[PDB]
Amino acid sequence: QQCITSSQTGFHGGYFYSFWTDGGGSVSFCLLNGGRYTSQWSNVGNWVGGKGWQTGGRRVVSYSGTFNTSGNSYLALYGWTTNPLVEYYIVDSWGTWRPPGGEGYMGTVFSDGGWYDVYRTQRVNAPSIEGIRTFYQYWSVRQQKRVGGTITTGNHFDAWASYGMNLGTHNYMVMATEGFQSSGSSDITVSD
Amino acid sequence: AQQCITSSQTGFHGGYFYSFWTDGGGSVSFCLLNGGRYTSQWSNVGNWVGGKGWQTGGRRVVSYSGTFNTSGNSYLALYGWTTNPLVEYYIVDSWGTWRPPGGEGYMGTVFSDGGWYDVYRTQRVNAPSIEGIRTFYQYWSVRQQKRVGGTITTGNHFDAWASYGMNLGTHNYMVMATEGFQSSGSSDITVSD
Amino acid sequence: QQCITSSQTGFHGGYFYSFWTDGGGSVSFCLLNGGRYTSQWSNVGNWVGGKGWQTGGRRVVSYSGTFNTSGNSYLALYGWTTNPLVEYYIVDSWGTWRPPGGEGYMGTVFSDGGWYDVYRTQRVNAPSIEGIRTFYQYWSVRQQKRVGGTITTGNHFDAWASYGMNLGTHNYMVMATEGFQSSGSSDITVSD
Repeated sequence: QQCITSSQTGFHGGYFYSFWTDGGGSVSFCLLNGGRYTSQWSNVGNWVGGKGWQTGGRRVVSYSGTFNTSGNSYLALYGWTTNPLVEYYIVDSWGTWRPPGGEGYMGTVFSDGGWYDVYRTQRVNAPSIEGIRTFYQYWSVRQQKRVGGTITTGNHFDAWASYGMNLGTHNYMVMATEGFQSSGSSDITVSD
Repeated sequence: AQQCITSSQTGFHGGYFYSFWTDGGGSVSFCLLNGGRYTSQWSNVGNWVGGKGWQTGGRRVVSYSGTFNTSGNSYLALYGWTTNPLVEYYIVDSWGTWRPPGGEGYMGTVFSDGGWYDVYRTQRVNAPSIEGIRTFYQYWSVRQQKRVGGTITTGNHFDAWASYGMNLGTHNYMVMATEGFQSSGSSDITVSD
Repeated sequence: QQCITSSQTGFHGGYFYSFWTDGGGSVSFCLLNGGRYTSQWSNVGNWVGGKGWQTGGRRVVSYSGTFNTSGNSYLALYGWTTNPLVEYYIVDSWGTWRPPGGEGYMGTVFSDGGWYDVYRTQRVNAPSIEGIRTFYQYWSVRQQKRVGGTITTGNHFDAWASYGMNLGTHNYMVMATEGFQSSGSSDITVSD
C-alpha cells in the first residue's frame, strides 16, 4: 500500500503514520521509503497527517523536505494525549493564515534556534482520538516560517507546563501536513 | 533543628531547599525561618551567597517578597547552577553600589514580570563552583531598574539566554539568594512557587 | 449625621478623616460630633477609614466605642509615610482573621497595657496614597482583642525602628475600621 485517500493509521517504512480528512474536496497521501511521505490536496475541507511515532513524548524530531500552499495550510509536529485529552501542534510553517489567529496567547519559548508563540484554544464537541469530546489544543507557532530542522518536543512540553498547559498520557506524535479550505503539496521525511 | 548558621552548607528547612556559602572573610549570619523565609546579616564580608528555593531548578514562576539593604557591593538575584555544561546563573532584581556584572559581555535584553533586564555572559577562570575549582560561564539577567519583591518567571530568562547562544546544562539548585562582596548589609526574603 | 458613600478626605469635628472603598458592595461612613465617626458595611470588597490627623507622628491616641463583624474586618490605628512610602497598622481587634496571618513576624512590643506582635509585609503594585506603588506595611497586632484604650504611637514606632522597620515623612494617621469581603459596623470616638 502506497497512496491512500481515507482516514487511517498504521506502520510503514519502520515509522507510524496517521492520516485524517473530513472527505471534503480531494487529498492524496503517499507512503514512501523510511520516514518519508508526500501529500497533495485541492479545495479540501479539513485534513492532517504524516509519519512519526505511535507513542509520543520527549524526543529530538529531525525532518526535511518541501511544503507549498496557495491558502490556509500548516506544517507542524502534531500529537494527542489522553487523561486529559489534548490535541497539540508545534507549527514550523503556514500559508495565508498564521495559526491559531493569535487567540489564547500564553507567552513564548525558544527551541531549535527559533522563537515560538504559545497559545491555548478549545474544541467543543469535535472529532478526537476518543470521539465527539470537548478538549484543549496546545500550540507552539514559530515567529518566522521554517521548513526543515529539529524540534525538541521536551522544550515545548516544559514551556507549556510552565504556562499551566499540562499533558496526559501520550498518544501518537507525527510530523504533519494540514489543510483547511485550501490547496497545496508536501514532501516530508521524519527521523530521530 | 538549627536556626542561624555561619558556615557553608546546604540542606532542607520549612519545606524548601537552601544553600549558604561564604569564603570565611568577615561576618555573615544566615537564619532559617518558617516556610520559604530566610534572613541574612553581613559585615565586612569576603564573599557569600545563599537563599531558599529548590534542589533542582527549571522553568518555574518564583514568587518572593521582602527587604534587601547594603552600604556596598551586594545583590538580590534568583541564583543557580547547571552541570554538563557547568553554569552559574543570576536573575538580579537589585544591587548596591555596583550594578553587576559591570557592563561586561552584553548579549541583549528581555522583558519579564513587568520589567526590562539586560543579558550578559562572563567567564570565571579556575574558580570555586559546585564541582570544585573549574572554568565556566556565568549567565546574567540584570533588571534595568532596582526591584525588591515580585515574581521571576525563569522560562522567559532561560528562553532569552538560549536565543543569545547561552545554553543551560542539567539543572542543579535554584535559590532566591542574597550575595555580598567586600560589603555589609542585611536581607529578609520569603520564597514560594 | 453627614454620612458619605464615596472615597474622600477632609476635616469634620476639628479632626481630619479619610474614607476609601474599592466600591465593592455597600459601605456607609458617618461623620458625627468631634472625633466620632460610625461605619456600616455589607458584602464589601475592601474599605478603610476613620478620623484622626492629617499629619501623623508620635502621639497618645485615645479611642472608645464598638466594633462588630460577621467576617474579616479590623480596628487599627492606620497611617502612611512617604520617602519612603509605608502603610502601617496598630491593630487592637479583628473578626475571623488575625492580620497579617503570621506573615513576616519580627518580634514584639508592650504598649498601653498590652503585648503586640510586630510584622513587616510587602504590597507589590497595589492601591496607595501615591497611586499604584510597591511599598512595605508595618504591623503591631494585639495578642488579645481590645476595643477601646490608648495607643502610644512612639512605643510602636521605636520598636519598629529597633527591628529595622524605618518610617518616612508622616502622611495621615486615623483610628480606622477596615473591611475585606465582610459585613459589620463600628462606632469610634478619637481624641488626644
